[PDB]
This record gives sequence, structure tokens and C-alpha cells, in this order.
Amino acid sequence: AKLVCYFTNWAQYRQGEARFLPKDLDPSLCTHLIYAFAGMTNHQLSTTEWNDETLYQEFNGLKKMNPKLKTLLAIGGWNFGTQKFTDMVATANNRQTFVNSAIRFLRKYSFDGLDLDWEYPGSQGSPAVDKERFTTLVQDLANAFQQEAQTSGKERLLLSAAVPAGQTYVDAGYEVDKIAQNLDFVNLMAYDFHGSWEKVTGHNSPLYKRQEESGAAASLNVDAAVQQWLQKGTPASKLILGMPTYGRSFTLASSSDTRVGAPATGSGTPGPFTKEGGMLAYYEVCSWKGATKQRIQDQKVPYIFRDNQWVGFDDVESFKTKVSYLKQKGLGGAMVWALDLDDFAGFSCNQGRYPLIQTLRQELS
Ligand SMILES: C[C@H]1CN(C2CCN(c3nc(N)n[nH]3)CC2)[C@@H](Cc2ccc(Cl)cc2)CO1
Ligand code: NA
Repeated sequence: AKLVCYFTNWAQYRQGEARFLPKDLDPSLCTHLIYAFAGMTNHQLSTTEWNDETLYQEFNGLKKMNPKLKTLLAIGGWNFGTQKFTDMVATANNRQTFVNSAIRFLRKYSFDGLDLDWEYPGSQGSPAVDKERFTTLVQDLANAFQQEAQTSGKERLLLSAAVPAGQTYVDAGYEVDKIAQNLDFVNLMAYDFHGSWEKVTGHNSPLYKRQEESGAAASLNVDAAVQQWLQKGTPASKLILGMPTYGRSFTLASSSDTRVGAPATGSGTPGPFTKEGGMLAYYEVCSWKGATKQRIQDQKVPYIFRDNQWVGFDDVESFKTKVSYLKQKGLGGAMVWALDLDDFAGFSCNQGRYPLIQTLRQELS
């Protein structure tokens, strides 16, 4: 089984005990570490933070303590120039520029592969034709990585992609059966299913639907997303189930209505460390005093509320349930966003180091 864990190069700016650098990573925790995020300059892979060259060398240096570990660099994310992927995939020449730059850049810094995090071909400004051009990009990368291994004599570079759970993004952007052949594994982003863009509370990452949900709402859950990716042709062994070490928060319209589906007036108050309305790290929720925690019976995940604040998040028990689920489906392992949002140094939750991600490591064993 794989345990694919994401590092973020902006967690180094979090205050106090929440600051996260490569020295905070446990080299033995995961099987694959993915560095988020690289950028793109004139169709070439490029750094995004002043110290990326130094952090890359500390990150890949962790393979000295765990030689089984593989590392990848993720390109893209949710803050990204709106035309960069589209212009790069638009021509064979620009795809060649990108592929050749990726090989040189990954080898220079000792990464073992590339993770594609385009949000998203065919949606959010990206034209309909990018669905097919994304397939060509994936083919071009796979072909060039195969050839480079033979010329260089190194291990062939790995290729993965982070893919959406939402049905309309999947249909608009991905020739699932074609790309799954050329990708070594597929990181399913099984989270962000509900959020403060909605006028009622809902869980970030529920496993199943609620009885009351039907139509399109009945597909806003992990099981529906996994079934769509499998039914469209992803081999089960290549599908890696994403897990969130964060939750999504709401301000309730009234403190007396706290149910799932209760009216909400906007995002929950920003957390003290992550400072972003609507989201909270696990270490910001796990500790709340004077709160009430409940489980959503049909969806197998918890929420917690206090006064007019309501947060859907994942705990040790829901991570255990989701690993049981992925094993029942024969999936290739679990993926986690993100290392720096778990209680990575045992400073908040009274559950030791990495309580959520260590649960995955043990249950996948
Ligand atoms: C706009 C969304 C974006 N969303 C990302 C989740 C990981 N996603 C992904 N996973 C892989 N494998 N690649 N990219 C990409 C989307 C969350 C990012 C987040 C922000 C703050 C805090 Cl505290 C927790 C989380 C919530 O806000
Ligand atoms: Na989605």
C-alpha cells in the first residue's frame, strides 16, 4: 500500500508551534512525499519560494534516513496563473519545452518524479479542448521519462496527478481511461465536498451520502467519487484515496440549530495559526474546550460546534473507517493533505506526533 503525503512550502511562515520546515518531517511516516508547489515560467518548471533550492535539498536528503522513500514535486495548486497550463499544453513545442525542463529540474534537485496539480483542465476558464490536451501532456511526460531512464541509467521518473472528486470537473477535464494508463498513481482529492460557499452546514469529507440527499447532492461524498474514478477506468491499484488533516468551518445563523444542513451565514472564524476563514487544521479543532462533538451516522465522520461555530473534520476513528473502505475496494493506498495540518509535533491534541497520519501508517500495515 502507498501512503502519499503532501508537504507545503508556505507552512514555514506559520506562527509559533505551527511553523513547519523539512526538519519537522518524519522520514519513516510515508512511502511517498510530494512537495507542493512548484510553478511555471515560460512553459518551464520553476521555484515559488526564495529558499526552494535549499528546502528541496533538505527534503530529498531525508532519503538518507529512509532509502525506500520516494519523492515527487507537485506543479500547480489553487493559486496559479490562469493560462499557464493551457498555453503550455496548446502546442507540441511548448509541451516539449516543459517535458525537457522537468527532466533537468527533477534530476538536478534529486526528486523521483512529478505530480500534476492543474485546477482544472476544461473548467474555471480552461477551454473544452484542454481535456484532450491534458491527455497528450500525460503521454508526452510518460514517453520522455521512459526514454530518459534508458539514457541516464537512473530509476525511471514517476508521474502522478491530483484529480478532483466533483463529477462536473471530472467529465469536463479527464479522459480517465487514457490518463490512468500513463500515470503511475492517481491522487484522488476526496475532500472540499462542502464549504462556506454554501448556505447550510455540510461536511468537508463525508464517506457516504445522508439519507435526505438526492440528485447531484447524493454524489457529494467519498464513495461516489471513488466509484466514478473506478467506473471510468482507473485500475483500483492506481487509485490513491485522499484524506484531509483539516476541516471546513461555518458560522451558524443561530447557535440553537447545530445540525448538519443547518442554516449558515458564512465562513467560520479564521483559526489562530492557519488564519483563513472557512478552514481549520486538525490541531486547531482537536483541542476545543467547552464544545460539543457529534458523529454524522450515515456519513461516518464527526463535527464539532461551540456557540455559533460549526466544523466538519476528520478524526482517528474516521481515518480508520476510510482505510477499511479503501482496502475493501482494493485501492492502492491513501494520500493526505497535508503534513503540516496534522499535530505534527504533539503540541495540541495530546495524541502524540502525527496522530492522524500515524493512524494511516498503522492501519495500512
Ligand atoms: C480552496 C480550497 C483548496 N483546498 C485544497 C485541498 C488540497 N488540494 C490538493 N490535494 C492534492 N493532492 N493536490 N491539491 C487542493 C485544494 C483546501 C486548501 C486548504 C487551505 C487552508 C487549510 Cl487550513 C487547509 C486546506 C481548502 O481550500
Ligand atoms: Na472537486
